Amino acid sequence: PTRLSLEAMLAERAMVARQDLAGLKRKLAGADRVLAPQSPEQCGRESAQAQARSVTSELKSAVKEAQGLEHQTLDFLEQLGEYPVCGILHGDHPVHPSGTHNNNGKVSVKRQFAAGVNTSDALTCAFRFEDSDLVRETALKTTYTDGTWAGFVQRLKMQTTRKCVQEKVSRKLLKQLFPYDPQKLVDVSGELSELVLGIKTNAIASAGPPYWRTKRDALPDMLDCVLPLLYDHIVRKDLTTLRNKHPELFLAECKNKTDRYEVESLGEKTRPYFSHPFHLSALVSVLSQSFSGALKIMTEDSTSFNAYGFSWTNGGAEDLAIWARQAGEAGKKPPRIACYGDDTDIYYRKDGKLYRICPDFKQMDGSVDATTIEAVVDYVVDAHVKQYPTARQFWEEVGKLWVEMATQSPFLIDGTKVYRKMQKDGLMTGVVGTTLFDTVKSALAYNDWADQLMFGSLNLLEEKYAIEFFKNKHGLVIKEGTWKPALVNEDPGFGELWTEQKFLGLQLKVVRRENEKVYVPNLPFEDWLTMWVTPRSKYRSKETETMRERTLFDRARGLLVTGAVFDERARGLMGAVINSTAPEVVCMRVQEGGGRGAPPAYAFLTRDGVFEFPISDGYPSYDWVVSLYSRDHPCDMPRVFPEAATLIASYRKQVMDTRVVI
Amino acid sequence: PTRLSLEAMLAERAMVARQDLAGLKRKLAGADRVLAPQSPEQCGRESAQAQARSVTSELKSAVKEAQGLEHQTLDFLEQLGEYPVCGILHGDHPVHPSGTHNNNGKVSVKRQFAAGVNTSDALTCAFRFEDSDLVRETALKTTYTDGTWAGFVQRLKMQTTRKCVQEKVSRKLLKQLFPYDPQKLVDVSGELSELVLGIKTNAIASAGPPYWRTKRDALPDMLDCVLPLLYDHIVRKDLTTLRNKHPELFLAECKNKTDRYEVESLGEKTRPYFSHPFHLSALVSVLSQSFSGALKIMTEDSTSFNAYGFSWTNGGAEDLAIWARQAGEAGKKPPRIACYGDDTDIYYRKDGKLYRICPDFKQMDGSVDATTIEAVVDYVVDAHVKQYPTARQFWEEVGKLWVEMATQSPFLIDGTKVYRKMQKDGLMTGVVGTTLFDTVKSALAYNDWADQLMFGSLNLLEEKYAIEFFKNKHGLVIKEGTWKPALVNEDPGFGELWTEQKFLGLQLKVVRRENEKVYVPNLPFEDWLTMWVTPRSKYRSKETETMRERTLFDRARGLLVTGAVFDERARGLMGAVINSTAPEVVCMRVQEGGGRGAPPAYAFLTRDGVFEFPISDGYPSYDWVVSLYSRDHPCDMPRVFPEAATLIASYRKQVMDTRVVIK
Ligand SMILES: [Lu+3]
Ligand SMILES: [Lu+3]
Repeated sequence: PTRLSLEAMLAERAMVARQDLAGLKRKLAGADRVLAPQSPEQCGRESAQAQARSVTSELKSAVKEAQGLEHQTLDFLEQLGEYPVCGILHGDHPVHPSGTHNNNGKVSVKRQFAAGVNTSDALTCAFRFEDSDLVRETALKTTYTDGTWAGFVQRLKMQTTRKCVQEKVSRKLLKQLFPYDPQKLVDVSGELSELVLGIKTNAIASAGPPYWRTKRDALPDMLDCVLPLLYDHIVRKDLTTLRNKHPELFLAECKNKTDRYEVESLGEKTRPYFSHPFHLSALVSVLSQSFSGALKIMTEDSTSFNAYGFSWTNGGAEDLAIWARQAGEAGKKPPRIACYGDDTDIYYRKDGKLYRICPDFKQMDGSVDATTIEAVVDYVVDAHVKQYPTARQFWEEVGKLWVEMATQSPFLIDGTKVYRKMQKDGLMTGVVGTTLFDTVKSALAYNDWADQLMFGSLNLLEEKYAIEFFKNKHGLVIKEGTWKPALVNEDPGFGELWTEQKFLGLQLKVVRRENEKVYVPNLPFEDWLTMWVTPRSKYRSKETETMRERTLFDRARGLLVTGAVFDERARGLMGAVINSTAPEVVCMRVQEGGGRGAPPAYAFLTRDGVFEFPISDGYPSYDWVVSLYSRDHPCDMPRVFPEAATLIASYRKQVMDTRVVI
Repeated sequence: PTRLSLEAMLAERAMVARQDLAGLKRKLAGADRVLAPQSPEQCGRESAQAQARSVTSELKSAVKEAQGLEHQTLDFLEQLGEYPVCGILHGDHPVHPSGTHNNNGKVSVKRQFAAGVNTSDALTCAFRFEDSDLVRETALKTTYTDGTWAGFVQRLKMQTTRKCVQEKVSRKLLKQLFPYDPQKLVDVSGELSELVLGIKTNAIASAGPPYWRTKRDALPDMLDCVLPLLYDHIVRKDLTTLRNKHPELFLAECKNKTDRYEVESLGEKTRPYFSHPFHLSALVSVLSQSFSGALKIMTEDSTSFNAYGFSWTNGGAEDLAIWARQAGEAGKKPPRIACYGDDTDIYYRKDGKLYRICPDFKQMDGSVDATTIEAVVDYVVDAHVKQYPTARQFWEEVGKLWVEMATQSPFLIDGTKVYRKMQKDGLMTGVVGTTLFDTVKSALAYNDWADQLMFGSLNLLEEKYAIEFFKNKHGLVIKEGTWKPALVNEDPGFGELWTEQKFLGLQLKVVRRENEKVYVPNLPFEDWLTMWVTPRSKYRSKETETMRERTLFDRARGLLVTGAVFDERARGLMGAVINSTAPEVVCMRVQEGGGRGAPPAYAFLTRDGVFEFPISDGYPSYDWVVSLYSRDHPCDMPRVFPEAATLIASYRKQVMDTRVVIK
């Protein structure tokens, strides 16, 4: 009687079983568990939480004080009038949801500066498996918060009133610094709906005005209502009429970015970003995302300054080293320069010796000139149009909107007053293409820096003159103390570092796989600990104690994969967290990661950004994590409970050989 | 940002949308619907419902009375004692559940003859769109019931006490009549757990004793405890010890089969079958299923008598015709004989003209001799051992268990008394390989029938001498009136039939597609109508009104695919049901068919029985069904609501050309 195989029955049985924790607990009672390397227990649960709770209160006290500070006035921004709420309807309901973002018919919004900080669950784990003096110091240094009004306004002022230097950039120069594969460019000559449906974005992210919902809840309304309307006005050159009738259709929202902030500067620093209308962002994302997918990176073309698209896993970390060594003698041969937004990696040789530099830009978004922004939008639009000339007219018009969004969009801050930057200079952070805009601006400066080296200006290898140079000739602010070129260990031994410097937030280290060197990311334990005790997520009301224990497990796997596994103390910490996780929590059915578990928070592991754990009940072992960064990857992810898929099915392994003699 | 494409978001949005009937009805309020050809409404909703209940009540009354009849005694079966309940444990529970099949320590089981019949749902639809006199007359003829104590004991006695004729069969003849492909044989040389986990079965089916639960709920106990225990006593040749300590591990249960039955013969016909212990049936299923997966069929090898594995779709119906035409002159050239269980199709030529014969056996299981059973088991075991000799002894030991289960396997009927068939002859229906055993028995007989035609015995073409032949030489009972050779239409025109005869329960018919001929299955409206108004499912109170209405939709698609679409009246009745189905029910999310919808009941559409609909919200059109039975590229299944996927996600696509000139 055929229907469903026995193996399928067991599988179907297990899937049902791991949805019942209480039952899952009994099924894994005496199950052979594989413990991961962990740190020894330092104190009990009670003390660990009490100490962790004490730190959190002291952090809220600091945040509370800073948030009480008076903030500067917004008289540095052009003040437009008040915008009326969009009366557009999508059949039965209005595109602008009634009862939200409305003040007597005028569009409104309210900035959120909460006192709440973190969950402190991860902090309890730290106090439990590490020295307290070290844990408390690290925890009190940084915190996850909404920031402060004072820091928000001050930071907004800085990136909207800075004197910029217009760049001398041409298509010839951009084709040289940022080469791409025309064949990888998306066919923009196709129908618009298909193109837009192809762009990727965060479903939870705000749709901006006039939707005031998630991009998921507002997707339909913008797709067969707002988009069509926008399109018809674009082709008829009648954008101005649509702007006057529905001002909110082009309104942006200036927001304070909740993030990890230094506690001793919460009152003078809170990064602002701009959230544009879904239909505008999604439309340009057709070009922006198309172009990034065609862009060659530093390790694919040694003439390219582009690091935007670089990833560590799959030999990627080794690629950096192999490419970095191509650096020539300062003054005689060209250096190696990789640009990834505000982040940059510089290599040069002095007397044959390889040196590395990892400078920081002090809020370079306020240094991005309109000439560079507009020259990039042209480079992108011209690239597509040069490939599919049948649609030149339309996308050139889109480039105009793209430039407006990046520099001169009207936005709300707090309340009902609408604002706008006095000057076109300065990049409005958050706009589609922010990473590219920063990269090109950064690359053009360093490309100039390289040219000066050839004249023999080897004094530009020094912080003093470097800082002076980037400020006068490019208007970029190199943070003092970040220009410290270090001698590079070109052939690291087992366990040795490339340099103690960072790129994309990580160090380059060499480890032993099996008689072979593997290049992998690494960080000091203090840095791993800082990220751990400072999860980017505030206390949610309905997050049960179970889903909370699972978050520790998933965050622990993530950090290990990012490189925490290559540090002793950090490895042990995540190891202690994983081993202290209940069996039913390790083998439960999770939703994140397509059921395979939430992926690492780090965004530069794979170029497509998509990292997926093999199984949800597996722990990151040293041999498995190394295989992610090696060019081979001949390794499966080990299970915390070997022989668990059977136990969940209420049966156990048993070999019954049919070859036996009777 | 970048988490997932917008196209993906609409997909997720569409997924949750098809899980809310209220919202789903709302979105599909004024959507465009492609209506299937239907019969006009014959009478109102209340009137159709009134006539339906009245009929089902008659059928209940008929079944209730038939169940009150007295049945014969079980004196014809060997009288064994009582078996003790198996007190084997798994950890937190015993293999034999507490307070279930137990009577003061002794194994027990009660036979179920309830007076529940049908549901009246499909029948109400029939009265609504069809002739009252026809629907009434058709529905009153048969019902889906448990049967009766009388017909159950009668049919059991007949198949357990018939005088059989031992077949002269050898491995040589079996290779000649049943050729297979050694490469397609499962490597039973490596491990048992992996092999046993390879066999497929019904999860809702009883695991038998001592589990007394569904195979799904007893699987863990069977695999992790009982099976390993059985293995040890097999390798040590100590099965006689395990029998005398845990008799229930070898005990079977004789059950009455709930099914469609003729009402006027409820007291005479209720087919019995045997359900062996899970660990046994699964163990032998390894060899059985492996062999049928490697078996050649008539249309793949002319010398083969095998029809076990034949399917209709994908040119199957035309394959049968192309194979049948090869039949030679009776006496001179060999005929064309295909055997599938007790069902058999025969073709021969008399003065050039082709004739077809579709005879019926009377409970063939009672006629299956023990020698044929042994010969078949040895044939299957030898085939696997010839391929993988490194495990010969083990599976040969299994062949011993296989033969036992098919003949001398002890069993319970009702109460607590253990019975057994006194003779090794007669096949215990239900045993793994029942289809194969019947097929081989039928082939050995017809193969001999074929040889007699060569000896000049052309009188065996006549029913009078055919019946006498199968009886005297093979103990096979040909049901009188079923041996009636019909002149075959070798090249049927558009809309014409192969013959009015049935094979595998369907007729062979030729239909038109543009200009080419297509061979497809077919039945009279009366036969489609009988299957429709007689669903093989009893009334279940824990089944909502939405579930019932969805089932009408599914069964309507299933019959159309099976061939109801090629009958004008049947096509119209099924179309009426589909069109009368609520949009929220059509585009609803279903669980059956892996989310694609419940597959057709007919299990001879494809070789592996699995027919999967492309979509759950589509309807079987004439064009789509025909492409299923043809050999080339089945068309896309037409959606009931062509604008469905869009309207669900609250989306309406609008062409925006990027290649447009700007003002
Ligand atoms: Lu200390
Ligand atoms: Lu009439």
